[PDB]
Amino acid sequence: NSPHSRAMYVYPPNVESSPELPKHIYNKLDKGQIIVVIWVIVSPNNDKQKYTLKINHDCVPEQVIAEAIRKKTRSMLLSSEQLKLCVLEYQGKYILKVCGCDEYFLEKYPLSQYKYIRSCIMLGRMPNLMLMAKESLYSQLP
Ligand SMILES: *[C@H](CS(C)(=O)=O)[C@@H](C)NC(=O)C1(F)CCN(S(=O)(=O)c2ccc(Br)cc2-c2ccccc2Cl)CC1
Repeated sequence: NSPHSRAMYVYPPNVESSPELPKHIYNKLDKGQIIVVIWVIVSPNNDKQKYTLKINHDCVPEQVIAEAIRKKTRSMLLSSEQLKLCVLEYQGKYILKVCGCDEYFLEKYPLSQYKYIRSCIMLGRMPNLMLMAKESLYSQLP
């Protein structure tokens, strides 16, 4: 069984039944966009890095990663194309986990469809996601 299938079995997304947001919830956002907080502990140093993005609620976990790249990288003054290219090279190496929990964003559903994210919006809290390598997760697998 592929590491993908094992992940998918073990860490199934906890989601709402449909991707449609009720207005009462959509209207808590700024123009449909959610403010989220991406944590990373990377490389050899394992320093606590932290980016705060503002993204459409309906983005897919990987598009969230993409904005994570854009944010970290903005001081490189890269061109659109130099950037998008790199984003295409990198996006797929990593996934999102809820900080401290064992809840993963392993599914191309919209972010606000995930129950964690929807709960945050309701409670008016910022989601705290954690960015990590696919290899990292495949290694942790029972
Ligand atoms: C393209 C690379 S380049 C030098 O122009 O060819 C630019 C747009 N991207 C990056 O520099 C980047 F995508 C490389 C990968 N990460 S990372 O900081 O090296 C990183 C390594 C390991 C983990 Br686990 C997580 C991350 C990471 C940290 C912070 C934000 C996003 C990520 Cl994926 C980011 C930058």
